[PDB]
Amino acid sequence: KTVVVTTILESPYVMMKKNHEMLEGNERYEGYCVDLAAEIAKHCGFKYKLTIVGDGKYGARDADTKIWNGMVGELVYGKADIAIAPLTITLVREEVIDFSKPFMSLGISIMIKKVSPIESAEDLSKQTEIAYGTLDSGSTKEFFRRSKIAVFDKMWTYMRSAEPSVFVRTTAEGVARVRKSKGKYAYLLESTMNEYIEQRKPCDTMKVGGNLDSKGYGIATPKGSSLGTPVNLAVLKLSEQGVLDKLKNKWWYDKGECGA
Amino acid sequence: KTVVVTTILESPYVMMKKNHEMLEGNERYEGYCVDLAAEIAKHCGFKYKLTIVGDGKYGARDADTKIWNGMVGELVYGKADIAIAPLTITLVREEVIDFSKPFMSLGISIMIKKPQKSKPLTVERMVSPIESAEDLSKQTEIAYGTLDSGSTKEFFRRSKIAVFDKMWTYMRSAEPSVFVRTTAEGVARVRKSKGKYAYLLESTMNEYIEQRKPCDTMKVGGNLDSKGYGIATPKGSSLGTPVNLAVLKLSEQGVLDKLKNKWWYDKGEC
Amino acid sequence: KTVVVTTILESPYVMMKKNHEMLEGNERYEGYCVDLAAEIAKHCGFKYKLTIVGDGKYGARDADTKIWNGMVGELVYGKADIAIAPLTITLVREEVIDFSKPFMSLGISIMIKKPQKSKPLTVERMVSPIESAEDLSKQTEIAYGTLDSGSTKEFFRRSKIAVFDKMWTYMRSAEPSVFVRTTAEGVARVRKSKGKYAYLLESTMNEYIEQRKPCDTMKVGGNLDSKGYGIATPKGSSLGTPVNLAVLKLSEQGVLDKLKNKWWYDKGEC
Amino acid sequence: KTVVVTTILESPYVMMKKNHEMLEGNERYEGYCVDLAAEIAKHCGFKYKLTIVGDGKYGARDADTKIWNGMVGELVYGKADIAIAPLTITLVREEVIDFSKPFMSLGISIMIKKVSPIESAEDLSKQTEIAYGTLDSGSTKEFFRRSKIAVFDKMWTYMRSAEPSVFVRTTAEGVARVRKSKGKYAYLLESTMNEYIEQRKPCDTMKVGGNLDSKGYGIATPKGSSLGTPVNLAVLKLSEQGVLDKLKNKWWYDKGECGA
Ligand SMILES: NS(=O)(=O)c1cc2c(cc1Cl)N[C@H]([C@H]1C[C@H]3C=C[C@@H]1C3)NS2(=O)=O
Ligand SMILES: NS(=O)(=O)c1cc2c(cc1Cl)N[C@H]([C@H]1C[C@H]3C=C[C@@H]1C3)NS2(=O)=O
Ligand SMILES: NS(=O)(=O)c1cc2c(cc1Cl)N[C@H]([C@H]1C[C@H]3C=C[C@@H]1C3)NS2(=O)=O
Ligand SMILES: NS(=O)(=O)c1cc2c(cc1Cl)N[C@H]([C@H]1C[C@H]3C=C[C@@H]1C3)NS2(=O)=O
Ligand SMILES: N[C@@H](CCC(=O)O)C(=O)O
Ligand SMILES: N[C@@H](CCC(=O)O)C(=O)O
Ligand SMILES: N[C@@H](CCC(=O)O)C(=O)O
Ligand SMILES: N[C@@H](CCC(=O)O)C(=O)O
Repeated sequence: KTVVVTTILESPYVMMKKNHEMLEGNERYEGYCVDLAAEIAKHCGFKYKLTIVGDGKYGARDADTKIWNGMVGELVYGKADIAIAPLTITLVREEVIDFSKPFMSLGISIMIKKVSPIESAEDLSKQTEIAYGTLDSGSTKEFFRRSKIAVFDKMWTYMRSAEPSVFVRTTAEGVARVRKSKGKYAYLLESTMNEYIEQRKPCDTMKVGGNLDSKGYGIATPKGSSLGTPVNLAVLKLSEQGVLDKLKNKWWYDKGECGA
Repeated sequence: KTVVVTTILESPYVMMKKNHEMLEGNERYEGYCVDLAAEIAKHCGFKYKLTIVGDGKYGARDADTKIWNGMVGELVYGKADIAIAPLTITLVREEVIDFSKPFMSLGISIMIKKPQKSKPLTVERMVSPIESAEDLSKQTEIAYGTLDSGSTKEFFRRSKIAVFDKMWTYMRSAEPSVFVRTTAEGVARVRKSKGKYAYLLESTMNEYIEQRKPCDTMKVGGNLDSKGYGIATPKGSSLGTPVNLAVLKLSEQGVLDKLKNKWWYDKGEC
Repeated sequence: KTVVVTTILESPYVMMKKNHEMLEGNERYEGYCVDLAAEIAKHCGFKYKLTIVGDGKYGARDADTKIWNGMVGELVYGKADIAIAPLTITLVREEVIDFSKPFMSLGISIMIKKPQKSKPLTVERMVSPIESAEDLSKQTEIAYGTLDSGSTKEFFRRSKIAVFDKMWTYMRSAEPSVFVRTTAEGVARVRKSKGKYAYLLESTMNEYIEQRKPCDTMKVGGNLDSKGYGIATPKGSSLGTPVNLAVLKLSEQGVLDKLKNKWWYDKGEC
Repeated sequence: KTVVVTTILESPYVMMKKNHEMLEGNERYEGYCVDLAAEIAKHCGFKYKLTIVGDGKYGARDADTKIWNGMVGELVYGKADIAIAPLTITLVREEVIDFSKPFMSLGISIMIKKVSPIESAEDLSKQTEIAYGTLDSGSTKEFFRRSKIAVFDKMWTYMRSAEPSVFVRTTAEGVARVRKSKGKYAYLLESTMNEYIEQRKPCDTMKVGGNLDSKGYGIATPKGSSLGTPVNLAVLKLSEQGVLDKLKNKWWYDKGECGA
């Protein structure tokens, strides 16, 4: 029996191969999530088929509709069996889907173009000269929306009352907006994506401040499924054996094309 | 019915209070873990009484008997209901007991005695003999050791990376014993061992000791791996889901961050 | 029964919101006074609707007709129940209407246009033409004025200190009118008047304007006196005691300084 | 009819002159509060008799007794008619006596022995090497006891669990303890007292940090007294005419016995 693996097109997690138009099947994708999925399948023993989620959204609940979109929606409704992707572990997701022990740690970073008049998030919040945005239907936007600290609440109040819309459709759009806004635009993305972007050509962006909090990426599976404990133990073995560290090193610092 | 919360005596998670000769109950102890238990009960209401393991061991397995001891040992054989203490999430433990999502992240580090200020324009710089685990593995002068019945001892026992394999091979036949029965014994052996002993321990404890008087020890290199701390619970329990959801609630609410900042860096001196 | 609250259009006390056209009710306005009224209602429960006085005057007793105008003017004749706005506690006002304890301290300052940086080793210095109120009184080049129907105009009218008496005597015979009908008119006269005009106004407004774009204005000297802002109430209304106790609660709970820090220094452009 | 005025032996508010053994009545006292009382009596038109409060207490409620002591207790129980003294306006006091509009602004300050390594209050809260205390039965200790902010609650928790007792009976004892503890002891006193102390021989103490809050000193009368509105209007007139400014200048800087 096949196993549908709903993923996202995120780099270096899943990529299009350099000659992917001559390849059909699982061979046409490469990345950290593909290698992770291969090791999960090898440890468990199931034949898997990588599929891309239909809408490039990780997943959230709509405004007064109670419908899950994206990969989480792909999982709740049974169209998907497992989600090996940069899926952030949260409360709202845990109430409807079950994660694994996180396989990669991360936080909320800040990305700007290359004196550093921003400093940490406090000085970022004090000044309205510089603009900043997040990814719609993500964990960072919902982190700010539900935040009860003063600084984060003021940040969220700014973000919702911004014209034109400051939220970006994809992280590629957000990075392009950081690059093309001559230092006026800032990005609140997950620190792992920030590092990968800051290590690649043309390498004109850099990360300031520490991460605002700390989270993890989990491997999702429908509630009550029989794939929960096996993938949990798979993640634990992969972390204890250094495989997860090795894959992050291969896909994050092995190439490392910039001067530093 | 009340539940028993098993906990180790380790700073700054749980330290016996100064005037604890006459306080009784949950008020005898203080630290990070007691605040975590307070917030856990605040999320979901339950009566809890703190307990400390008799052997004071974190948890591992006996050999040729296959017995769990320590905190995990008490949790396996029913004598505990929940272990709110810095218990590391591992493969062997996850099989027999359940874990919440980690409430704090960590990593194995190396502790050495802080070096002197090298005088030779008129600038003082830090000069250390160890900068990673590779050079600590190759050299045979500066000894090193771990905490008995911990997660790091098992980590080195079953690892396949060559440098960690050599480190374990050295540790297994070190006379006198390089292992320490407690965290404080290891740190004191570092302090008294005249810079001839390097201690392998979690980065949270290492940072905490580094930022407190007399602050003559420092953490070197980087973390050899990444792990976490969760609230354990025996297999087949009704507390697993409420505990995990409480962990997520506390993480998004930022209470864990405040607790760490106020028990690790806000009270630190020197 | 709901109470009506009289308030002036002043910054950062009550400013119409950016999208105030589509918003209606207490959501139209924002600033220090709005959330001060919010916390006042939270402490002692009542329903309130905000208003802005049609004359836009702070309140001063006219001659001949002996009629109060402005905020105090409408508060004398029962057109409001509580005035949450920067109303200055004076002698003439207190004998007619009641005040709470001051919720914010202030004092008369001088606003001048910020001079250009003096070129003269390679350091830039600031040389200002005014350093106190004495030199402002002596010279006859740099003109000065105040806000009509305010506490400052009365303060200079009623004072007996020799230097303040001279300042008032000069102000009364000033062609053209050195008096301004609003705070913004005075500050614009300062910014346009190319350093020939010095504005006398409260230090709270002066600091707030100094910290915003284009910050071409400077506050010189120290405070000429010391006064405060209280929540006014008509003489006889039972609201006076709850209002006073609410002021004390908010001050000791450290929220008045919080609102001041958030609306004055936190959003500091310059 | 005579008017009993309950004051407190505080400098420069009330002093015992220098040769008081040959003087009687109001003529054996000198200070800012004495001059203020003279101005009040002149404005209202009443003969007054200055009386030192029996115990050097400003006023508070006992622990689980609900009895007022000091000047506030002197007024509540009808033994006193008016209290011209450095009496801080608070919530608990306002519920039992009437305060006029404040006549002298002030706040909570820190004095230390003679750039400080602490300065602001957060640093003073972090470092436990250096001790600090307040005046018992005051408003500063009351301010810390009921404070709901994090830093001030931490300060109060430290202060109550201090051995030996860090609280002082008199501000004279507190200043002597700041001077005699070789820079190891800090003090939390009102800014006005701190300035008067720092402007006097031997000028060995200095004030650091900003004001923790801002308060005022009021003129107390018993609840429902006929002397409330007249003394209120007297304070307002005195402030509007510059008399309070002049008296503070006379008793705080006119002498100015220090090198600065
Ligand atoms: N260095 S890293 O970001 O690639 C990374 C991050 C993590 C790893 C392993 C690696 Cl290599 N394992 C942990 C897991 C291991 C056990 C303890 C926490 C979870 C369960 N999650 S993690 O702390 O998010
Ligand atoms: N800064 S810290 O060590 O107190 C800390 C550590 C961690 C936090 C949150 C904080 Cl504040 N969240 C994660 C949890 C939150 C959700 C995502 C990963 C797990 C489930 N565990 S963690 O990565 O171990
Ligand atoms: N920092 S500020 O100007 O917003 C400010 C100003 C003042 C505050 C409190 C604050 Cl936060 N409290 C006092 C009040 C408190 C008690 C003592 C004097 C009055 C009654 N009024 S005040 O001296 O005018
Ligand atoms: N400069 S000072 O401390 O001597 C000082 C302090 C103050 C003064 C007058 C002086 Cl001189 N008057 C005010 C009062 C006057 C009117 C406005 C606020 C109260 C009622 N109280 S105050 O703001 O606490
Ligand atoms: N991958 C994240 C969202 C991406 C982002 O926050 O930038 C998630 O699963 O929630
Ligand atoms: N925290 C570890 C113990 C520390 C160590 O072994 O270094 C555990 O859960 O076992
Ligand atoms: N607060 C002052 C207004 C400021 C001014 O008039 O200068 C008043 O009540 O009149
Ligand atoms: N004078 C203050 C107390 C003295 C002090 O706090 O230093 C009061 O009346 O509350």
